[PDB]
Amino acid sequence: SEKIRVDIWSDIACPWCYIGKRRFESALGQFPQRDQVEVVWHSFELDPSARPLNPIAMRDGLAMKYSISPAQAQGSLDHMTQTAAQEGLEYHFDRVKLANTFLAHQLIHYAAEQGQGDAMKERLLRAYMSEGQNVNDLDTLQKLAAEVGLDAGAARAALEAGTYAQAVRYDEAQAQQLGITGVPFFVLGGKYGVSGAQAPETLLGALSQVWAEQHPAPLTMLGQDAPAEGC
Repeated sequence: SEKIRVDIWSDIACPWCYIGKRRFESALGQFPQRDQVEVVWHSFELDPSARPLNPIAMRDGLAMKYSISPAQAQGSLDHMTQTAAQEGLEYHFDRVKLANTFLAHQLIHYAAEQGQGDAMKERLLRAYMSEGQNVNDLDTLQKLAAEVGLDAGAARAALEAGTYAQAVRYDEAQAQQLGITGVPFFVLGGKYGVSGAQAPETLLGALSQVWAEQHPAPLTMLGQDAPAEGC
């Protein structure tokens, strides 16, 4: 259709996803046919059974998850912080609120129907990673929606009603069916997979490949046209 679809699975709570988003955006900016690219965000939860708000420090949450020392958990946080800084991202992990992200993914689904999925995903990533906001908190979500330019009242109502809950679950089931067990995860043209926060060069190469495959060089035609059948 001369369009390239890029489906990206991601969690708001995953620091590699925000890094991955920037790296993809860098690829996209270098891609000549970038206007033909359609980006769709899909919901993914690192921990769908996470309590509404877990009060512990992100470092301790990480140390528990990966069974490591606090010093090593910190080293890991520091690595992600340094890496993010290279993408123009200023993380503040010391302020992170370890919230269940189900309602936040629902908001992105709401936003997407208004054509603002990416701006909503972006806002929520910054709120979580940099601004110490609780993305499980309805007032907070309502505020973030407003800042994205959405109908704040209607967004809140959609959230309170659970309108997009089942769509989020379907996104997550679709990831499982695809063998997607980690994020960020990129799907291009519904055909190619790219796992993790890959370099811009890798993602640019993927876009180019798919574009090239969907635009073979014209054939040189030989002879007359003989009996054939079309649609």
